[PDB]
Formats: sequence, C-alpha cells, structure tokens
Amino acid sequence: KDKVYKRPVSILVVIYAQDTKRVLMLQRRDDPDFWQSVTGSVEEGETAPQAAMREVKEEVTIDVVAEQLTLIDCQRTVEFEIFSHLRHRYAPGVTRNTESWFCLALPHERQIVFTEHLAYKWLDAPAAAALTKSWSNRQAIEQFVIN
Repeated sequence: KDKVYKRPVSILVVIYAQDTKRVLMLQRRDDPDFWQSVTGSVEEGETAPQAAMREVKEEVTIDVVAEQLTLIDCQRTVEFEIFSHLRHRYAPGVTRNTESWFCLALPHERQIVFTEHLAYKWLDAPAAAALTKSWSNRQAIEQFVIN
C-alpha cells in the first residue's frame, strides 16, 4: 500500500554537543531548504518518549538507551500549522501538528550516520536556530540549548 499518513502528534529532539554547544542540524529530503533537529510522528501504541528514542535511532543511528544518554523531556508541547507544501503526507483535513519537545546532549560532536536526511551540519546554536524553517525548532534551540 501507499505510505500510511503521518500522524499530527509528533516529537522533536534537539540534539546538541555538551562540550561545544553546537546543534546537530539535518537537511530534509522532502524540502531540501528545511534543516532541522530530529522530528517524527508518535505512532499508535507508543508514547512520546518512546517515539523520540525510536526516531533518534532511525534517523541518526544513536541509541539513547544503549549509550546510557539522558533523553531530556522538556515538558513543553506546542501546536503549529503544517507547512502547506508538506501537508500531503497527512490525512485529508489535517492542518495542525502537535509537537512535544525533548533534548539530547551528546558528550562530544561526532560524525553522524544519517538515513533519511540529505546531509548534516554541526552549528553554533544561534546559527542553527536562524537556519531552521521551523519556529518551534528555533524556539526549542533558544530555550534549551542557548538558554
């Protein structure tokens, strides 16, 4: 069958390096102008923290549980308008996405094995926040990386 619709309940994981404070930015394959932290749908049968862990593993091949890293629950949830040009992946009538925020500090920067994006960059947090098209991604970088 066709790829099932994305769910309008999602997670965001802001990955950064504790040592340099640079933020891991990833180039989307649907909109190559859209660089971002890790995002994805919370699927039926999983919780948001579980979705965050799965997506981090699937997208950037970092196993939070295996590395004994701390997946920080930001305890922030926002709602935003799905970008017009990306709405095609959601069910008919769906225009609003609800996103819950997490952060993940790696001890150092590392080379990244990415699977779903086109490219990655490690950027100073202001540069990262400035680059992303996502307002929520920007705000999460500002509040939980930059401070």
